[PDB]
Amino acid sequence: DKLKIIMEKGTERLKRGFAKMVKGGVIMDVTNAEQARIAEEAGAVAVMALHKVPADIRKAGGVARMAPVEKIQEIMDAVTIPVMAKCRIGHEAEARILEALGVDMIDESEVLTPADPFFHIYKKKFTAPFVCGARNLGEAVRRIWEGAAMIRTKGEAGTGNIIEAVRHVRLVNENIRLIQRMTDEEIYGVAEKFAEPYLRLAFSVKEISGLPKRVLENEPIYEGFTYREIVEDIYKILLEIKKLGRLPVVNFAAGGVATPADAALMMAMGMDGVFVGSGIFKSSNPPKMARAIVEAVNHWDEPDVLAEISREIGEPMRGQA
Amino acid sequence: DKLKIIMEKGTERLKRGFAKMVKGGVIMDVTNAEQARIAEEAGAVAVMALHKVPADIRKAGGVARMAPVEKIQEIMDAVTIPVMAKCRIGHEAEARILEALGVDMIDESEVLTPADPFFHIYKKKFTAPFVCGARNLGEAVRRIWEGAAMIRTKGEAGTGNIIEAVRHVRLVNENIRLIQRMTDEEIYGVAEKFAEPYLRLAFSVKEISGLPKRVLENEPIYEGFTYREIVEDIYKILLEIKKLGRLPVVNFAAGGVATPADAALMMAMGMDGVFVGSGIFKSSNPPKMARAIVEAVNHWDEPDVLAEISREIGE
Amino acid sequence: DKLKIIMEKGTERLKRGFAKMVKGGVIMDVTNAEQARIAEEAGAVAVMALHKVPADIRKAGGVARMAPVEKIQEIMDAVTIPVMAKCRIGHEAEARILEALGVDMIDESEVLTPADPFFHIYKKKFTAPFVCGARNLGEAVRRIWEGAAMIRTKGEAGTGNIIEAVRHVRLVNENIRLIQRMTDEEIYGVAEKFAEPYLRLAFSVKEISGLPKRVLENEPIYEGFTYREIVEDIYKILLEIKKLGRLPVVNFAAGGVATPADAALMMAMGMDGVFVGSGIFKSSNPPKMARAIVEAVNHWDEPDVLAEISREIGEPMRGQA
Amino acid sequence: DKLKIIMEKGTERLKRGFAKMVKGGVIMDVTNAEQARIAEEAGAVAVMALHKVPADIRKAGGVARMAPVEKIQEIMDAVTIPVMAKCRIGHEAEARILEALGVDMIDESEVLTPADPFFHIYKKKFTAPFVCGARNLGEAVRRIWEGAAMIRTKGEAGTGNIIEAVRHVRLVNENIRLIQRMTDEEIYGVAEKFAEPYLRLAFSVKEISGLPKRVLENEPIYEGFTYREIVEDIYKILLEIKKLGRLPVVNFAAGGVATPADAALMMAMGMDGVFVGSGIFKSSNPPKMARAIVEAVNHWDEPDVLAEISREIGEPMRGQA
Amino acid sequence: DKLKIIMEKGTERLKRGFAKMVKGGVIMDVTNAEQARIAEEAGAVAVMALHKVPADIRKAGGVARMAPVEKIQEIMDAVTIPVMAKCRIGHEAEARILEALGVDMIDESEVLTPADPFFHIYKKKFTAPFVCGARNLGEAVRRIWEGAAMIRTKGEAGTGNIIEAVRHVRLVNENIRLIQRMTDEEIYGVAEKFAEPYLRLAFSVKEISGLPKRVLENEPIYEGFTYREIVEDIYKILLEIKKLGRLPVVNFAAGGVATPADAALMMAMGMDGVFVGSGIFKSSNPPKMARAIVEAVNHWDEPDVLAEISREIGEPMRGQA
Amino acid sequence: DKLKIIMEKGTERLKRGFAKMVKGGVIMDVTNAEQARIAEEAGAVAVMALHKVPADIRKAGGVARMAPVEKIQEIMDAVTIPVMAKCRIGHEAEARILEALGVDMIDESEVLTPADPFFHIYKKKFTAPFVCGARNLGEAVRRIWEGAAMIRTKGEAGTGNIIEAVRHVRLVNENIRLIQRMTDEEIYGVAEKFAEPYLRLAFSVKEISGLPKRVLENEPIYEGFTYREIVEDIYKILLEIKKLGRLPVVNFAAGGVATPADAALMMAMGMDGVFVGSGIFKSSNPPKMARAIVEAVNHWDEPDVLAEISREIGEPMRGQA
Repeated sequence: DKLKIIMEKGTERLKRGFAKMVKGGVIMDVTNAEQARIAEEAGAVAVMALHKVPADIRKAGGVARMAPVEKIQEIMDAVTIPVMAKCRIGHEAEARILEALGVDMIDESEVLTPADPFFHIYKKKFTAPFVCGARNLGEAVRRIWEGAAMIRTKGEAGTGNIIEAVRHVRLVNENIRLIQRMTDEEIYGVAEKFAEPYLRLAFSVKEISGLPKRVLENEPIYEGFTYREIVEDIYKILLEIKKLGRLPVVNFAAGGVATPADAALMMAMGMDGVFVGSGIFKSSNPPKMARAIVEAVNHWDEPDVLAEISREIGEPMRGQA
Repeated sequence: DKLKIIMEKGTERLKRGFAKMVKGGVIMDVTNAEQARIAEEAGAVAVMALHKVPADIRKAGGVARMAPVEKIQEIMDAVTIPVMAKCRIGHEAEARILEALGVDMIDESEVLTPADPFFHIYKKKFTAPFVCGARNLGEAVRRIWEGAAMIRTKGEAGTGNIIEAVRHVRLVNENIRLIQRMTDEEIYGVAEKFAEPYLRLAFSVKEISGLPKRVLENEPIYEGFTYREIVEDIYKILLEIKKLGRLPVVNFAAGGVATPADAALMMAMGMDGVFVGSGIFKSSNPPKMARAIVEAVNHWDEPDVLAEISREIGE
Repeated sequence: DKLKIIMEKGTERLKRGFAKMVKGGVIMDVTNAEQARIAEEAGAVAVMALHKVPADIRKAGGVARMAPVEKIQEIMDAVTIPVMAKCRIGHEAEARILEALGVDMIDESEVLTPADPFFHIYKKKFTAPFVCGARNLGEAVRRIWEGAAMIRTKGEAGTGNIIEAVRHVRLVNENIRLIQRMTDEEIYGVAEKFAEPYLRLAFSVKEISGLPKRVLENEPIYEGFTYREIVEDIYKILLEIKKLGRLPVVNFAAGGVATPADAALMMAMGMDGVFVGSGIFKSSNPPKMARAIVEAVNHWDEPDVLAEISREIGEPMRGQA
Repeated sequence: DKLKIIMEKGTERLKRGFAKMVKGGVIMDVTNAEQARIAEEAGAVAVMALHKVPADIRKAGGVARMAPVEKIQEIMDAVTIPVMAKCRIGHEAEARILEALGVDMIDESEVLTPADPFFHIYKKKFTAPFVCGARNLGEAVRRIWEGAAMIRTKGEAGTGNIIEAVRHVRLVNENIRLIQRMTDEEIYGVAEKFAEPYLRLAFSVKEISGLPKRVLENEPIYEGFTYREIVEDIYKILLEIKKLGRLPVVNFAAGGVATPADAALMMAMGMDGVFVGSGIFKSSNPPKMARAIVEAVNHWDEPDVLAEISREIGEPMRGQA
Repeated sequence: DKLKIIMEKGTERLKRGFAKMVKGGVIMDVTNAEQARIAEEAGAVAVMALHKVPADIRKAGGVARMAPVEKIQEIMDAVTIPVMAKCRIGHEAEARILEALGVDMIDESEVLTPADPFFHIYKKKFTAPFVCGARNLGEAVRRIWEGAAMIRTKGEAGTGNIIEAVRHVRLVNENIRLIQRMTDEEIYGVAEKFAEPYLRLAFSVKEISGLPKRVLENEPIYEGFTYREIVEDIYKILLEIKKLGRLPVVNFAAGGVATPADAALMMAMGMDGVFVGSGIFKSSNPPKMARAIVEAVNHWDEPDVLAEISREIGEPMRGQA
Repeated sequence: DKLKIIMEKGTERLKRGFAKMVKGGVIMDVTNAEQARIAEEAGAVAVMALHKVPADIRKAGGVARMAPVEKIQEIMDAVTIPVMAKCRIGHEAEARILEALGVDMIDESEVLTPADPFFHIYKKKFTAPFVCGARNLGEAVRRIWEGAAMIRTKGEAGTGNIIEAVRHVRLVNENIRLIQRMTDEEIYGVAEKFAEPYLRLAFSVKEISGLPKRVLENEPIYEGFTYREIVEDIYKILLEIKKLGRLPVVNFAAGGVATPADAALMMAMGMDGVFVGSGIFKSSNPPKMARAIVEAVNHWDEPDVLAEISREIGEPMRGQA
């Protein structure tokens, strides 16, 4: 047909466009409307609604799910900047609920307890735009194909340690520079590999059925798509990245960003922005810490200014090695 | 002979028919007459009777058996809706007891402590209908062949984690779509695969006897059936499945269904209904939360409603 | 020889004969006279005398021996029904002390700390009848050849988990059906297999002496017999088993029976009778719980009766899963 | 020298002559003058002097040595029956001290902490006779060759469990019947196997020196004896055991004897007598346990007496593993 | 153009120059202003600034970051000797701040939680001089190609154990002695080796991309250079070393220096000076222990003085095993 | 050329002669003056100055270094017999302080925390005499070549277990006998082996450099010596050992001497004397136990006397097994 192409396109651009306006900023994690207020007052271009911090209980033996709906409502009310909420990997009901509730963006989040061990949410079917984590280029591209409108690093949550975030950024960038040194048929090789994870359910079922674990040409693997059809779509996304030299979506740093210096570092690595959660609340005057983070991002190239922002800002959390 | 077939078909259908009546509802685990009352008031379509929670017994590393008879009877005497009860895998006698006690459906359950390491109950012999667990299409078909009237997922009991139920639904569902893309010959092979588990006893014995672990053509392996005979029957079941594009019996989610959200998710994956556990009765307001689950199962296709259902304060 | 073949044929018919005298009922484990009294009031066709619970000594990290003669006395001087006692495996002196002490039958039991790493008591040289455990046909045939008058399943002692009992019955029963389907050439092979455990001591010695671990034609191995001579006898015990489709001796179920449903189950699997142990101690109501077991064995094919019998009882031993 | 062989042989006969004096009775471990008298009054043939019970030293992380001289002396001055004492394996100075103190026999004991990783004491040099433990014929023979006047099972010290003693008796006996079905040529091979452990120090030093671990035909390996020379002596001892059908020296069970039935059992296995240690003074009523065991050894082939002997003797030791 | 080229190849020579100032002296880790003084008065040629000890932070599993700008400031305000601060490996931003804050030298220290898992800071782009730790020659040459002005041993911090410093020193020196023995072609191959670590990211990314891990002649690996480009630069540095028989920059000992004797030992091994951190900390009489270590370095080839130097010094600082 | 090596043979022999002085004696580890005084009173021919009895700093997970100079001076002034002191292995600085301090002997000791991971102190350059431990002939001969004046067995420190001392005495002894049975050429091959450990640092550096681990005939490996030069010197000491029938230096026993009999054992093995430390002071009654060890070394061959000496001597340290 001639539509559904200029329609699906227009719908994709719309979503990606939303994410654009949070560029150059800091998205802060808040647990109560009190916090949501400090955050807006500090310069957060957005907030991330939480009840308990997913990083401990579950990670003191629990299951971390969607935040309670009323607790989210309360946060959307208290502030005028956009508000986000997390859902569990693959949990379509949670996501829809978060979307009927009218959140601005949904985080399909590895920090919550995953709910489908095979498949992420097919985000292209939603109206709310999604942000998703990636540890490397393959992850970023899979999430994007699925419909992700924004990408952040997975990093290392709850630890306040920047290392993992840096690894992910580098893994993604080096994989882009590699794609650019590549021929079109080489790039299609990468697309095949990047599409292997979608096979996981088909292969398990083959083994349960006593058949050999190999790809079959016409067999739907995910949401009606054949393996080849996924490769092809990923390929196109890979050429688009070859041309742009970065992800075709807004791309943030997340996980372990604990100080103005940490924040400046990701910007220096070419990130569009920064998520921070634990880092801030804690310390003896966090409103200043929150503000520091905000300022480090605006002035990430000016050392003399970062040194000023840093002067007396509180006490950054005890992390985890 | 030919009247035998007609019988097997009619009894099957009578049993499967009972399960259809709970289709589309929430079955709740209860530990007393008070709780079974809360459930019936909330809209549960049936309740599962227990005394102590098996998940609890086995975290403390106990043996988990069928609940005490007098206790099952207290729950039956509290409610008008169907009452279910659990027995240990292979525990023929626990199951004959529950049937004679007059429970509506028996759950041959893997959270109780298995009683048979080789074989499940031959459900076909019972007049009471059974529900069994399945982790994959292979288990489900084995249970159906043994005479299960109803299948649920095994999931992960007592965690609140939905992940393991989702895995099993995805494992069964994909396996069915696979079946539908197959020739009748190729399916016979899957059948050959799904009957393999019935050989564990014969093979153990052959090892104990210094013999090699091989199938024999006329060696009766289970309840009089030889391996080839079970493969034949299973094959027929696989063929019925190909036509239907789903299991031929009511099929429910169970194991970790802890939120209206979770309940909706399973219904969106084609499950006929949801089992929920004692979890509901810990927490501020057990009725209401029970009503939230029941309503989630009634409105799983409309997020606006689920969102209001979720929004309950608790006070 | 002439009068020789008749001697033990008639000697064994005579011992096995005693067993036939309890087939069809329950045998309870009693640690005193007040419990042996309670037990007879429930119908127990016999009792097993205990000082302490082997299971409990074992869980304690200790050595479990035959009971104090005085404790055995206080039991045989409390009831009219037959009395049995456990001896450690291989402990010929413990068994003599029990035979001399009068007791009706000795249980050579693996719940007690084993006293011989290689051989069991050659029971044929005794006057008292013996019951031995078996976990599969090979074990039962071996015990019977040694002269056991009665065979029981080993099950899993002290757990209250009937599953091990079930396993041992199915292993024995299926092994018998396999036998019924074999040619004599073939059963001889099973015989060869079944006699191998007797070679353990000879093989350990060959190893200590710098020699190859192999069988020789005239090496007496146990109580006089060669490997070959054991093969032939066991082989004959096999053929006998083929003709009956069961064991040539009474065959009970022990280990794990914690409820009347459990007892019912074992009868329905073709067990001559049932052993139960101290599950009745902490019952919490022992006189009651003990009657239930007895009725259940009596009306095992009657689900409506089993339902009533199960009506009420204490909390019947938590078990170990 | 012909004459030197006759000192060897004649001195040796005299030593064995002392061991024959304790044949048929019970030797008790004692820790003080009070237990010494209890042991003697109960009917011991000898006592064995130790400080702490070792292995109690070894339950603790401890080093177990020869008992203090004042203690051994307190015991010799408390009884008329022979007093024995332990030294650490290879501890030649300890054994000389014991000899100088007046003990009638020295037990080079595995239950103390060994003081030599390669060699035992060359006991022929001594005037006091030694007793040594053995786990198998290989060991018994080696200890005999080195000059043991007496051999006991090693069993399993301070557990109360008889199984390890029963293991070692059966290993030694079965190995003896093995010799007897063998040719002098075959037996020679077993002697070579039985002398390999004297090579332990030589091979280690080879490896440290960079040379292959091989035997050299005139290399002196222990007390001036060469490997070959030792194989010869061991080989003659084996021929001797072939003819005798037992060890050429007095042979006692030891390790885990905890009850009169244990004692009866060992005698029924053709042992000469019994050491008993923990079994008596770790029980609740030591004086009574002690006489019962003594009477058990004397009437081991009379079950009716063993039964009366076993009536009311107190609670045995726990014990272990 | 040619002026920037010029003044740039000369700022390297310049930074190395700076390090010469601290030669023959002691550098001390300080945590507050008080301590800074004690250490200038004691004779430190320089102090190292922390708020807390990284060791303590990591023995307790937290995240060791840059010190607070306050604490660094106060310290800089308390002394006239050159002041140093540590930053996390790879933390471009933490360094730029320190430089932009006035610090005389930056330590890219492995005792702070690393920030980049692939690459160290490109120190040549910096104005401030950097010190870096080395375990062996390849590591030293790598930190030198990246622009380090001075090198120290990594040793082992927070342990008071000098043996790791000594190993690193020996590994370096022996490697240099080995360079001095090679033809230029062999030194090239070493250089090929010394550059491999730069391929970590490229290799990780190729694996994620599904491609064989191989080197590609024209692909930039680090800060624009290809592998081949790095190999050549590292080869030139080995060549300058083959001629100096030494490292082309100042070279100190660090980690595990705890007593005058240790300080002296490091000077005896050819080092330019010592870092000390924990040593002085918590020492009975801080000033005394401080001067003692300094005097030790000044008079390290004069044992008679060392002796009187240690005479009644308040210490000895316990450290892990 | 060889007008230069005679000053050497001169100072070396002068050194060895000093150890000749403490022969036939007991050296006792002491930790203060009172203890030192006891040691001299009991008849020690020397004390070893210690600040923390063997393995205590080990047992507290610490770093064990040279003792405080002020505590060594205390001891030197409290006795008249030679005072020895310990230094860390390879810690030249610690040694030069000890020499400069006037101590009579330096024990480069494996019970202190080693300071060099590759090399021991090159003792020839010292004027003060050194004692070194050894586990086997190889280790002895290395320590000797490096200039040890006396050797001690290492055994195991602070365990009270004599067994490790015996292992070492016997490994050296047997190795010496094997030498004496060897053709001069064979001996050369042993000297090649004993030289290998000096390749350790070289091979390390090669592996880091990408080079194959090989020996190159001209490379200075340790203190200017090539590998082959080392092999040559050790060959020479071997041949001396072939003539002497023992070590060219005084050779003591150490590690695990806890009782008078232990001490007598080591003398009966050929040892010259005994280091004791823990044995005496980790003992209920030191001074009496002190006199007993001494008396025991003076009468190691008189059993009647060892017995009296052993009377009422107190309880020895418990030990570790």
